[PDB]
Amino acid sequence: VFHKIRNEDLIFNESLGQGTFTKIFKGVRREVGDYGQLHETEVLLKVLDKAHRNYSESFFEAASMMSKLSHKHLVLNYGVCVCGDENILVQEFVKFGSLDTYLKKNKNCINILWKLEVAKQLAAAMHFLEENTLIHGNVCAKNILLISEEDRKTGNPPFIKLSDPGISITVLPKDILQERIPWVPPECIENPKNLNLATDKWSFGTTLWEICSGGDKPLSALDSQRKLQFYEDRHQLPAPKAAELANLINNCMDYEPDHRPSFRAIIRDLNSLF
Ligand SMILES: O=c1cc(-c2ccccc2)nc2c(-c3ccccc3)c(C(F)(F)F)[nH]n12
Repeated sequence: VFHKIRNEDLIFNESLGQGTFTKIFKGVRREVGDYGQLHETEVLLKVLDKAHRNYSESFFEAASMMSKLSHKHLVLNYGVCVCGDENILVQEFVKFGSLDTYLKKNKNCINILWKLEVAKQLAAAMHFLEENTLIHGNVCAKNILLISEEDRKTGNPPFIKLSDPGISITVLPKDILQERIPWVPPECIENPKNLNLATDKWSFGTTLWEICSGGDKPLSALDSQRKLQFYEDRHQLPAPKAAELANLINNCMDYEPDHRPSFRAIIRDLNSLF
């Protein structure tokens, strides 16, 4: 059950973007924190569109299922806004935002060791989810947020967290799922009820391709009909020019779901590139 946050204690500021049927804002939460000290806390606010109240249950279930587990690489959910008739999730504000846009912005200052560390963190999170038999269902670089940049002064790697999947592919319109090829796997285009832990191993491979491609979007040049043809003809993504993770990517994007490797195996591969 979500903690209730008063709207009096939440200020909505700038729009950061949109998700599927949602708008996203930075804001400030006034809260009593540790030792009773009043704090002004940055928050990430996710507002379900008023025209899409039909999806409210899935919208909230997405955050609720992640919030029932605790992990260093999973975004913290703060609760929900007691916000009139609106449907609003309140979550941790991650300083440097989405990995996909960060990759693009800093394609100069990002080398393969940086990409490898982020891939290892993502695999660590998915391993945790796998052990908990918890399906995410929307792993993508947009949904990976950068807490802290590489700090050469201190040697510390970048650190990331994974945000919740949003409204599930099991209820979204077919055309949205097709637009999400190649993150949505072939068997889920066949039938979205095929959502499985193996879904996430496929989507991990797509996200790794995004990590290795400087924030390019795979298959962006293909319209939905052509994206379906990509799966019909059983193609694979092209090797990223930074090709060190090409094999791992194709191994995860296996058209047979049962053959996709465990995240234990995936972490082993990542750690053996050394
Ligand atoms: O915490 C944050 C922090 C920021 C953010 C955005 C811009 C600059 C610095 C941080 N940006 C997001 C997003 C986001 C926003 C627009 C499009 C996709 C993602 C998410 C979300 F949870 F929604 F994944 N959290 N987040």
